Amino acid sequence: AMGQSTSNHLWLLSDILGQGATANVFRGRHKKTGDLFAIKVFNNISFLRPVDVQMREFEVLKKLNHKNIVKLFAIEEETTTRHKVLIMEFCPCGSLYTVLEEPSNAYGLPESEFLIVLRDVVGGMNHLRENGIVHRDIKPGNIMRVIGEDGQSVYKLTDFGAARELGTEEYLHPDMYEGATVDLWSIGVTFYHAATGSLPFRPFEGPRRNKEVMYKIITGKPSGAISGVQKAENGPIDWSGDMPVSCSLSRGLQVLLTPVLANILEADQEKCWGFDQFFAETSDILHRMVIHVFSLQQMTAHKIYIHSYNTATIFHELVYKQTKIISSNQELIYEGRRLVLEPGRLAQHFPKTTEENPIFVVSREPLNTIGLIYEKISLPKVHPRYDLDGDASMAKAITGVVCYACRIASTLLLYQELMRKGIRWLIELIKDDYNETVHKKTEVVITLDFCIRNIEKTVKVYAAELGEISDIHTKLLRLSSSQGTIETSLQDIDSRLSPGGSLADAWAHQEGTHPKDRNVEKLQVLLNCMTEIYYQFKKDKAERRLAYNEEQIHKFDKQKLYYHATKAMTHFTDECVKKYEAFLNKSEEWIRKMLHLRKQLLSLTNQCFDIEEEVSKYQEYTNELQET
Amino acid sequence: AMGQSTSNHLWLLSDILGQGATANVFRGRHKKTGDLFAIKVFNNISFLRPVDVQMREFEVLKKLNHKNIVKLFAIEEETTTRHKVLIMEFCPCGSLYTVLEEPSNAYGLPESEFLIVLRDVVGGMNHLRENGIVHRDIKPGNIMRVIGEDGQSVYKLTDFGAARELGTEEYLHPDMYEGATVDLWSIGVTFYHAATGSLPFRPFEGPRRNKEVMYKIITGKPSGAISGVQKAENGPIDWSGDMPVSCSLSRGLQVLLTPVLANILEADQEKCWGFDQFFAETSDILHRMVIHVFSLQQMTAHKIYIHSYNTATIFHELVYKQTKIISSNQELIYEGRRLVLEPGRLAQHFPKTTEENPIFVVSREPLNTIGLIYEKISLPKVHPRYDLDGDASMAKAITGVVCYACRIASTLLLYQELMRKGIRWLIELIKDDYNETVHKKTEVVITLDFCIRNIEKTVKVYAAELGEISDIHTKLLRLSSSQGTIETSLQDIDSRLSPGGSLADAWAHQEGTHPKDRNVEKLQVLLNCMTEIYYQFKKDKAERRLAYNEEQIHKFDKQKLYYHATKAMTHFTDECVKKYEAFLNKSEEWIRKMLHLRKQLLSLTNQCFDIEEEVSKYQEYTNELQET
Ligand SMILES: O=C(NCC1=CC1)c1ccc2[nH]c(Nc3cc(CN4CCN(C(=O)CC(F)(F)F)CC4)ccn3)nc2c1
Ligand SMILES: O=C(NCC1=CC1)c1ccc2[nH]c(Nc3cc(CN4CCN(C(=O)CC(F)(F)F)CC4)ccn3)nc2c1
Repeated sequence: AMGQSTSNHLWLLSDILGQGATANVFRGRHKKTGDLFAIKVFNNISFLRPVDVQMREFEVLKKLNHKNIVKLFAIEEETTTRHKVLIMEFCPCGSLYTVLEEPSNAYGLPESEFLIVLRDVVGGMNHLRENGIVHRDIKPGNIMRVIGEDGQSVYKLTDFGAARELGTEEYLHPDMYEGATVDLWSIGVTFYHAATGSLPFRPFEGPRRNKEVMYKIITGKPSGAISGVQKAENGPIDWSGDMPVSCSLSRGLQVLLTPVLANILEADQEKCWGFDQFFAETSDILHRMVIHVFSLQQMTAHKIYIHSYNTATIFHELVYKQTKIISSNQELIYEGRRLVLEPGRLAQHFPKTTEENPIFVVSREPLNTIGLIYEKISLPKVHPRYDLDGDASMAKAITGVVCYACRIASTLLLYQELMRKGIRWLIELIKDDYNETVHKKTEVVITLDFCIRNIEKTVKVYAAELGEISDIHTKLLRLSSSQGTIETSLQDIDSRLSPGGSLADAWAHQEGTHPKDRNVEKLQVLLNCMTEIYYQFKKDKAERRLAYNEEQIHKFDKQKLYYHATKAMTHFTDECVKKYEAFLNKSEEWIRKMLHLRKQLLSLTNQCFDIEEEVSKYQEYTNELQET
Repeated sequence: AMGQSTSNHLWLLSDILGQGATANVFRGRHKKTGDLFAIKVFNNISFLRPVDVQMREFEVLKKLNHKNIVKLFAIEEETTTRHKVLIMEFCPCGSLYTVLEEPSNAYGLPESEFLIVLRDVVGGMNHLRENGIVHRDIKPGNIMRVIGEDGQSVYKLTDFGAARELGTEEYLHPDMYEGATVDLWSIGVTFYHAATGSLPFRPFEGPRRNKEVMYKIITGKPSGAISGVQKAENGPIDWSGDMPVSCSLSRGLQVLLTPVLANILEADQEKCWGFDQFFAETSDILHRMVIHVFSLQQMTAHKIYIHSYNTATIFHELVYKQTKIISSNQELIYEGRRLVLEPGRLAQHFPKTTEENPIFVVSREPLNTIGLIYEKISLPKVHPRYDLDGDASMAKAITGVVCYACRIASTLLLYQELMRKGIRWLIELIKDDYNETVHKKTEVVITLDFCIRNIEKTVKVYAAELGEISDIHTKLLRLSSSQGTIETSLQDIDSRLSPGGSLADAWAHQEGTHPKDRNVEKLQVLLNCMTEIYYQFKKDKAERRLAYNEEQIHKFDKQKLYYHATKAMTHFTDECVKKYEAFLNKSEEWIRKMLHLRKQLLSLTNQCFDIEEEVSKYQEYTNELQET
């Protein structure tokens, strides 16, 4: 139907993307080439119209080019309305706000995707700072996303510099709600929003006429608390200076992210960081590499963030901070074999590690099995009301919960599959410790056999001599007798290491769940049914009203949305969770029996060294008698 | 707009799925529940209308229920036209024909997906045979697909039994073109179509008035050839009794599939199988499990199909058929350690193996490095004609080629990453062979030291005796001297096994490509751009004509379709292929240097056994002298 146009570009008023106060962004094309661009047709531009100041201004933003900033190609004039149009690069993937709309990110972005957001935001914001222009309005809605040539997302900035001639209410600064601190505030609110999937400070009702509580929360700013939420109407505020349990981020990352957000979120410029302090600590986090470590003792996977130039001493220290294992007790296993790490080895030369192929950690000291620690979340109540707005928010909520449960279910299967490997390697690795003890026993056996034979031969060939021989003959029997006790007790350990020897890993190949069950795929099917319904309810909300036929379809599917969710949740707790807790219960059992056998094998091996020094004082005794 | 209806169901004439001769399939809903169903409204049903025969007939097909057969729920009558309507289950995923439309399957379905098709088709066709009804018209267009609760596809049959009151031209039987053999013919044409992505017998022009050549090809039926294609107009026919190189299937599967298709594709019922012979051999293939084996010698991955009750002897034989390695020369490695397999061990108890974590095979005998063998396919010419039909076929073709190149590029990266592991394990596994040779040397050293000491002591304490001692003293030096040669030559092997010792795997961590390069992700980006354009050209073909604006957009994108393809192909050959061939060239080098060191370590170890029997004839000689 009706559609605006320009000398070089044209678009339809239907194709609408963003609706701002001063302008509107449409999907447009170039009349000649046909490439897609973003058209910013300015609305209500008369009482200003500074064709002198804005001329050089937009020419300055024109040549401004960066990978983390939306490029402004040209400033043209509309054909009819003569409105000045900005031609920008079209960002096919929407904004960060669109990503947070996704239920998969209802409880926070994936850790990898979160690192992309943090890096691009800092790089773009730092590029704007070097030019002096201040933003203050940074929000996931004005942070666009594109797909780079390598497939990884790339985030860019755009809606800035409009405060010359003229923050979002949830991203406003306490003193600015009614200095460069106003910048970092919205940034921290944004970063918390990408990690948690929710806003830092939330009243019970929300941002409305009852948002009076909010201003008290923001002005409260207690200590280095990063969030504060009241769970009841006009009730107390639940404060916390740490991340929620539902956060999809790894524990190692939260330790580094918590201080950053705590120092940039407060009204006082006294303790608040500057752009240099912020850029210093943030870029420090980005430069670090990833170390994947699975602690068999606790059945917990860990991601330790270390710089590439650091040594293995700082590595053991950070591992202690997360696993609570003494640096001298941390023992590493990789690809079926143990790996010895020098205290001064750089992180650049570490082996290749992934979350599905990490470095296992075994400890001499007993440690409790913790397992995965996640937030148990149930389904919300589904009201029969036809409210399109309510059915849309209810769709995002109920689907995000199932996304989390499926995310946890995917993590539970990983822990079990990693456990089965870490055990299969350990039993074969401790078996190698048994193979070397046999070698050290044969050294004492060969030493025993020949040394005693010479002294038992010396009596057959060639009061005084008899007294010496007897004392020696007894001593040789003191050790050969204990040599027979160890010889048979090791066959008992070998009987334990043998299949069916009460230490086998057969239990682990039975109790838990396996990728053969396809429990994660089963949950993803129902989750797709719900996700399709969610994006459909968004489409019905945009229309504000539906026809009669569309009205009852919306109600039928809304009833199937509940049935899909319950069917998955039941399959999640009655199959995945229960079979995991049974695999974790029998996991403690085998740990006790393994550490017990490892303590026995230790002593029996050290006893071979205890008798190794005793046979060196006798083989060199009579055989080395002195005479002219 | 206009839309038919029924007592219990209603649908729009816009929502159309399949267009047949006797009926039309629409997307319909149930008036009460709102669940989706397939509506088969019969067109032109007057000169027949057997409400006596079809009544009991459709009631028989009603109760007919199977997992591999489209369920017929009810037979109702249209409101206005009074046409008899069939209510069937809606299959959301289309037909097998729709899957083959996808460029990813232009050269054949994935191996896993192919096994699903074969199993479901046989199960459904066997269920129809047990009821006596014959099909003859089996085609990927009448084989629907659904997604099961576990996420895996499920294929079902439908368009059968319509030959009572009344084969596709490309699926027709030679004698039926102008017995139960007419069945298996279309089945074989279907199975070849799913593996290759193309039809078995193809004239140059195609199925037209020049299809006269086709009938000569079908009636030719030379031997057990499964395909025959002329590459030039009215030219000779290129016959082949094997699968094409572009086939995505594994070599082990082709060996089993080739005889099946060859015996069911011929006009003669003399050599053609029956439904029992077909069901016997097919079900035999489905019952077998998968054994993933990566031969480091040839740098080739293999999938050996074996029944679970078979022994490791049949396993070595099949491995010999693919890798050409003698059963006694096949040596297995798994998870960093070698694994010894008893000749009678069942396949049920084999370790867990995947294509990304297989069982490596090393051989004593030298073998050439073959690498991946794939079909080099270039891009086709893009004509400037506006033909919507031509732009659609050209889109499927050019995108399928890039899908193949990206598939190969994904396989090349796997081979390299598997190679790096298989080498890192081997160097540490042969290092263990060096650790046990040190142990066997210390056994001869301890034997040497004490045995010679007793004879060098016997001369200090206690013509005839001197003659014996001297001959013994020399003999002890004959072995201790060679014991010094081996001792130092092993340190040279240890110098080779040490980092930088000319045998290190540092070259492999440099020459080839890595997942860090994200070369597969780079190709997938451009491949999505092309796939989106392809499905758009399908949409433009369905309209038969486009508006002026849609007309030039179709031409702009058609020009970008070529630029995307060339950009990927250049990045495929100039980055992925070249860096792979360089990794394969230096792969031969390290193989020669590894097998050379393995031959040295062998002899030096056997020499310790050669001197182990020499020191047993001397330590028991003088020390065991006889006297009263
Ligand atoms: O505000 C901006 N600058 C202000 C400044 C001072 C500087 C700005 C600038 C650049 C942008 N690039 C975009 N891309 C975008 C893309 C989508 C996704 N979407 C794209 C294609 N789809 C359609 O077209 C649908 C229809 F209806 F059109 F057919 C479907 C999905 C959604 C929202 N945005 N938004 C931008 C906003
Ligand atoms: O011939 C049959 N029986 C003959 C017999 C004697 C017995 C038969 C029987 C059952 C079937 N189930 C289907 N499903 C189906 C589904 C699609 C995919 N598709 C579905 C939903 N989409 C639309 O609806 C588009 C629109 F336009 F509708 F909005 C979009 C994509 C395409 C084709 N088919 N086909 C069937 C055919």
